[PDB]
Amino acid sequence: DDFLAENADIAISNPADYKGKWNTVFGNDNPIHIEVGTGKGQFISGMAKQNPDINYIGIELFKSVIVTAVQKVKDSEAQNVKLLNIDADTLTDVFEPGEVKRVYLNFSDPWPKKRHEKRRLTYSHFLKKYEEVMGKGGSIHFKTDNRGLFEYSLKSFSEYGLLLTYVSLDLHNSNLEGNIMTEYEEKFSALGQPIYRAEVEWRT
Amino acid sequence: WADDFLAENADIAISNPADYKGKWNTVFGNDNPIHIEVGTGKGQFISGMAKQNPDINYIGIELFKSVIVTAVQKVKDSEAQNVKLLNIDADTLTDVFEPGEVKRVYLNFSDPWPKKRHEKRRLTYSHFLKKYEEVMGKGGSIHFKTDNRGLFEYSLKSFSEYGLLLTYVSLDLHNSNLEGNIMTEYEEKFSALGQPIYRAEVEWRT
Ligand SMILES: C[S@@+](CC[C@H](N)C(=O)[O-])C[C@H]1O[C@@H](n2cnc3c(N)ncnc32)[C@H](O)[C@@H]1O
Ligand SMILES: C[S@@+](CC[C@H](N)C(=O)[O-])C[C@H]1O[C@@H](n2cnc3c(N)ncnc32)[C@H](O)[C@@H]1O
Repeated sequence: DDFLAENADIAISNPADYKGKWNTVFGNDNPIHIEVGTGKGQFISGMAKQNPDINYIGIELFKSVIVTAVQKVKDSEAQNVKLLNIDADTLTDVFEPGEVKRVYLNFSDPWPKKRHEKRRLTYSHFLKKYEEVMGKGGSIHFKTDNRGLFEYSLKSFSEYGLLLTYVSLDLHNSNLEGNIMTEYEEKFSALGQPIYRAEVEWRT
Repeated sequence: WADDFLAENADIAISNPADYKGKWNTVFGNDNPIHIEVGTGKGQFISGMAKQNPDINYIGIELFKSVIVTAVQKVKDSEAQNVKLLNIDADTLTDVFEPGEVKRVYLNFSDPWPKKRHEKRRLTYSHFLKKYEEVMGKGGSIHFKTDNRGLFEYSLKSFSEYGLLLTYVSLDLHNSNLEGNIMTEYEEKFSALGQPIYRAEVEWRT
């Protein structure tokens, strides 16, 4: 509610208004990379610090957790990060085709039961939404430790016709140049459970 | 001594497979689907599958005659009549089968050839994928198990690049509910290691 209003510079209260004008909000034409399901915001803050020449937008359905995320963006003074308290279905209300250059998905809600397939952020509907905002010059960068979700996601990507250009089935034992760990990633890393990673892009 | 053993057991190990191209149903005495395995090895998998699925006809191919001898003996030891073995490489598959004659291709713990210059020796590289298409047409599938993370990672990208559809994927087969999974010789060793077994099913887009 009212700590968001106070930090309305980082947390945009009316994101529909900047559809086709996100460059003005950032004051440059640096590529815009979004994250769907930011959570506490460790990943978006690290990536912001690491890549000053990319503009980051985090979207999170819960205000309770997006609050922790604005604090992390306020704490590291990264000026290249904004946060939206919106649902993934409103993405098309907020972005014109080609305005987004890349979509990050990090440890998304698995919804493992068949009947809840359409809640999964890798389901074809959400894939179409990412296409609408990237056109076909986009990519999706996905990591999770959930075996069921990754295996579902691989099938989903394949079914939609996306091209798999990167896949790790044990990310921590793969050569990552500057992979920023998410909150979830740091917990599961200790476990020895493998972290799954895919890059998919639209076929030219 | 391998050549002579194969000669005495020519009923199971077909010495001239090109001669049966388009007529494999006559060799089996039925129109049951023919599933093939490229890289049979010692033949545990194909013997188990034969015995489990008497309504499927199985053909194993193995380049090494050293190991295909062990495979003949396992096929002889289990009196499965729905299995033949060919001592041929994967390139020769088109000389042996007409399009659609093969319904399914099994790949089991194939040589990983990890270095970039050896990509073309990998049984999931686009050239071999083209060969499987030639013998299955576009109503086939490829059933693939391996313990090698590098090879599975590469294979997923290869399948995707060729335009195949991924319809099943397990990243931990032994902790997945698989009904009638037949372990290969290599698979049984790795099952006891906590090492995960990777499985994909991939089919042609229609
Ligand atoms: C399990 S948490 C992972 C958080 C963070 N990415 C990490 O890896 O540490 C997944 C997040 O996705 C968010 N989420 C799920 N569906 C969403 C949607 N449609 N729109 C926005 N956020 C969503 C959830 O609220 C939750 O915060
Ligand atoms: C890892 S070894 C044995 C694996 C065995 N199938 C298993 O899973 O237990 C794979 C086998 O495939 C054979 N092979 C390799 N390329 C082949 C080809 N083009 N045609 C037939 N067999 C081949 C190798 O010689 C080797 O015996």
